[PDB]
Amino acid sequence: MRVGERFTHDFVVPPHKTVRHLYPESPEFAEFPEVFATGFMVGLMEWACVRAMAPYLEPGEGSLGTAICVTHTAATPPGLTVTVTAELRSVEGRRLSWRVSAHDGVDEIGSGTHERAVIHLEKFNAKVRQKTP
Amino acid sequence: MRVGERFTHDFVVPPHKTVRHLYPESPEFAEFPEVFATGFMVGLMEWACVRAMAPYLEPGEGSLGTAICVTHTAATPPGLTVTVTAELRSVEGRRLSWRVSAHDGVDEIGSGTHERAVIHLEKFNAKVRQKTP
Repeated sequence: MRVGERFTHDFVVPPHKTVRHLYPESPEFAEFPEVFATGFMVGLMEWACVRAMAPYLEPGEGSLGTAICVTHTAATPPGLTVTVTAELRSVEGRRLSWRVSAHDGVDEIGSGTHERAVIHLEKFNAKVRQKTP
Repeated sequence: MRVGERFTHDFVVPPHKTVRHLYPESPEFAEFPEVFATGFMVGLMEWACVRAMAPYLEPGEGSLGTAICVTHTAATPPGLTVTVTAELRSVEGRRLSWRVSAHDGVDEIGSGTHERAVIHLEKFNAKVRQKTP
């Protein structure tokens, strides 16, 4: 995988990606503005990086997000398209670091870096299984 | 409120907070390990700071997250209890910074900082509706 290689992702924001929907179990969130949730924007940014890396993975390799550091600087009601751009900034063998940005066609909405680590799935899923109650 | 003040809350991770559930619509996520999603960890930390903040707002006032900078270094299967601590780091006018921290009773799972901005709800909402299609 090459440093400086870019992927963009477009996603039209539906009603069910707002703050209320990340945690429908939260009375505290239930009267928030109907805007695209930070945790969902995080998910969309991760997803772009998962897609860009996919065809570089060996069978039975997967990957996990190990860090997210971004601003969220404008709000987006449902119906606008959020475009996420991922650019790969470094690879360490196992460890990739992406610069991610997103806009919603109207404003720049957020900026930063996401990081992930390539894993061996079977033996990752063994180790998680050993802390599963 | 006071700088240094900590608020804590716990959350038994249910089966529906894993990666595949953050974006049910994503075929690329659909077969990921069954572990707690970063975007749901982000949300749960925001929720800690919303709760802490809530006694100090006037009516019609809210907050929105404007930055998150966190690592996620251990994976959490459903069943475990995720304890999240938010400690107030600063207040500058309508802006607050939190130190946020999470462990699942077994591992420390993530930490870092989170910034929020206090907003006037009626005003924000009316501006938001104006970029709505």
